[PDB]
This record gives sequence, C-alpha cells and structure tokens, in this order.
Amino acid sequence: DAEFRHDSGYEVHHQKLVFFAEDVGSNKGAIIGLMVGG
Amino acid sequence: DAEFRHDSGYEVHHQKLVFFAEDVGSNKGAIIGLMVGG
Amino acid sequence: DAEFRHDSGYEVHHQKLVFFAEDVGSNKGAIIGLMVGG
Amino acid sequence: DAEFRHDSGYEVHHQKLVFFAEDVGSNKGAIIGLMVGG
Amino acid sequence: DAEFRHDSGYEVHHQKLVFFAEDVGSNKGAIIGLMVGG
Amino acid sequence: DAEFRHDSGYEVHHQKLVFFAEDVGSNKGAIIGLMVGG
Amino acid sequence: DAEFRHDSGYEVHHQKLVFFAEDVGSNKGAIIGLMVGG
Amino acid sequence: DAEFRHDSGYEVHHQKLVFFAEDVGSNKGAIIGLMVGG
Amino acid sequence: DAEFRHDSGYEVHHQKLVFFAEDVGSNKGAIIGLMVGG
Amino acid sequence: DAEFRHDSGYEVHHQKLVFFAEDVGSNKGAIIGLMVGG
Repeated sequence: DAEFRHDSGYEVHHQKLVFFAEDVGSNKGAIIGLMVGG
Repeated sequence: DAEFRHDSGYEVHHQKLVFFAEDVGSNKGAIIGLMVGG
Repeated sequence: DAEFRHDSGYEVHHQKLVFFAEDVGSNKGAIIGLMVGG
Repeated sequence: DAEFRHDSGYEVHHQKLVFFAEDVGSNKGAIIGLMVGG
Repeated sequence: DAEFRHDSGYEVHHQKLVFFAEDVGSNKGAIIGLMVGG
Repeated sequence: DAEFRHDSGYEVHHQKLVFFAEDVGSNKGAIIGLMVGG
Repeated sequence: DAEFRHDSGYEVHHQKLVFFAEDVGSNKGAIIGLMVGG
Repeated sequence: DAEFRHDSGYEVHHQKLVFFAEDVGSNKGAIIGLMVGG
Repeated sequence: DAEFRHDSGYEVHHQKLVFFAEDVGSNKGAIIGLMVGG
Repeated sequence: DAEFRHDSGYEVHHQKLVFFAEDVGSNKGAIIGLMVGG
C-alpha cells in the first residue's frame, strides 16, 4: 500500500531487469482454522 | 492502493523488463474458517 | 507497506539486475490451526 | 514495512547486481499448531 | 522492518554485487507444535 | 477435480469444524506476462 | 486433484477440528515475467 | 495431488486437532523474473 | 504429491494433536531473478 | 513427495502430539539472484 516509482535517465544496456514484489504466494496476517470455546 | 509510475528518458536496450506486483496468489488479511462460541 | 524507488543517472552496463522482495512464499504473522478451550 | 531506495550516479560496469530481501520462504511470527486447554 | 538505502557516487568496476537479506528460509519467532494442559 | 465426502456416524460435540480447500487465492499452473521472440 | 474423505465412527468431544489444504496463497507451477529472445 | 483420508474409530477426547497442508504460502516450482538472451 | 492417511483405533485422551506439513512458507525448486546473456 | 501414515492401536494418554514436517520456512533447491554473462 505504497507508491511505486521507476524513472530513467540516460542509460544503455544489453539487457536490464527491474522487479518489485510485496506479496507473492503469501498469507501475511491471515487467520486460518481458528477456534474459540466462548 | 498507491500510485504506480514508470517514466522513460533516453534509453537503449536489446531487451528490458519491468514488473510490479503487490498481491499475486495472496490471502493477506483474510479470515478463513473462524469460529466463536458466543 | 512502504515506498519503492529506483531513479537512474548516467549509467552504462552489459547487464544489470534490480530486485525488491518483501514477502515471497511467506506466512508472516499468520495464525494456522489455533485452538482454545474457553 | 519500510522504504526501499536505490539512486544511481555516474557508474560504469560490465555487470552489476542489486537484491533486497526482507522475507523469502519465511514464517516469521507465525503460530502453527497451537493448542490450549482452557 | 527498516529502511534500505544504496546511493552511488562515481564508481567504476568490471563487476559488483550488493545483496541485503533480513530473513531467508527463517522461522524467527515462530511457534510450532506448542501444547498446553490448561 | 475429485470427489468430496463427509459422512457422519453417532457423534456429539460442543462445536466442530470441517473445512476442505484445494485452491484459495492461488494461481497454480498460470502463465502471466510470458513473451517469445519467434 | 484427488479424493477427500472423512467418515466418523462413535466419537465424543468438547471440540474438534479437521482442516485440509492443498493450495492456499500459492503460485505452484506458475510462470511470471518470463522472457525469451527468440 | 493425492488422496486425503481420516476415518474414526471409537475415540474420546476433551479436544482434538487434525490438520493437513501440502502448500500454504508457497511458490514451489514457480518461475519468477526469468530472462534469456536468445 | 502423496497420500495422507490417519485411521483411529480405540484411543482415549485429554487432548491430542496431529499435524502434517509438506510445504509452508516455502519456495522449493523456485527460480527467482535468474538472468542469462545468450 | 511421499506417503504419510499414522494408524492407531489401543492407546491411552493424558496428552499426545504427532507432527510431520518436510519443509517449513525453506528455500531448498531454490535459485535466487543468479546471473550469467553469456
């Protein structure tokens, strides 16, 4: 829940890779199979 | 829930890759199978 | 839940790689199979 | 949950690698298979 | 849960590597298979 | 893609929970952002 | 992709929990951001 | 991708827990950010 | 990718716990951030 | 990727615990941040 930025100046490459990931295959903060008696 | 940006200046490549991901295959903050007695 | 930034100045490469990861295959803070008697 | 930054000045390489990782294959702070009698 | 930074001045290399890791294949602070009688 | 069954004999509880899940928040076998040159 | 079964005989509890999960927050076998030159 | 079974004989408990998990917050066999020159 | 089984004979407990896990917060066999020149 | 089994004969306890784990918070066989020149 935050801003993504990628701004380019003069750049030269044969190949380049940029990858951002905050949650991939995640269950962060999840509640699964919880139970309570009362 | 935030701004995505990608602005290009003079750039030259054979190949380039840009990828943004905030949630892919995620259950963040989910509640599954919860139960309460009262 | 925080800002990502990558700004380029004059740069030259044969190949370059940038990769950000906060949660990949993670269950941070998750609750699984919890139980309580009362 | 904190800001990522990578800003480039004049730099030249044959190849360069930048990699940030906070949680990859992690279960930090998770609760699994907990049980209580009452 | 803290800021990452990497800012470049004038630098020249044949190859360079930067790698940050806080948790990779970790179960820090996790609770697994706990049990209590009452 | 397979049969689900749950048959009950004489059973008594204060509370009970049964939950089956094959894919929840999943991208199994998916192809995303693929590319080919020829 | 296989059969699920749960058959009950004479059983008595204050509380019981059964939970099956094959893929929850998973990207098993997925292809993301792939690229090829030719 | 295999059969799950749980069959009950005469059993008595105050509380019992059964939990099966093959993939939870997993990226098994996934390909992310791959690249090839030709 | 294999059969799970749990069959009960005459058994008595105050509390019992059974938990199976093949992959939880795992990236087994995954490829992340790979690159090739040609 | 192999069969799990747990079959019960006549058994009596105040409390008992069975726990199987093949990969929890693991990156077995993973490739992260690899690079090649050609």
